[PDB]
Amino acid sequence: SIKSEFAEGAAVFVEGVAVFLTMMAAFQNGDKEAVAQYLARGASLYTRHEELLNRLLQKLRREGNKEAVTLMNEFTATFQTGKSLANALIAAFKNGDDDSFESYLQAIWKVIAKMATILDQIAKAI
Repeated sequence: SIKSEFAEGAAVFVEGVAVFLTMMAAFQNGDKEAVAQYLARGASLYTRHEELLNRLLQKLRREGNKEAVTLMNEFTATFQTGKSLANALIAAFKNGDDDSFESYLQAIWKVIAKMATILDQIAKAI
């Protein structure tokens, strides 16, 4: 259903945020191996999340839920362009570039806060 698939996608989001937080703390501790592992885990969450968001967006469009479709457009535009920041974070990791890595952590955290706010709004529109 729209409600159950929304909730499952929210759960993947929550997992993504949990991995992100552990990757930030691993960075602060200098733990190259843990960062590498969490980067890899975050990327497999992208594939699953994208499948869930696309199907839900289809389903909302087809029900004609204008408010929810508008909000999901905001969420999915943010998700898709956010991939560029994630790729830049990976690039910085391969470059052993701590300054850039830290700065893209900050940027991705802001994207996550914006996504969390939109998700709260979508919950109330379905």
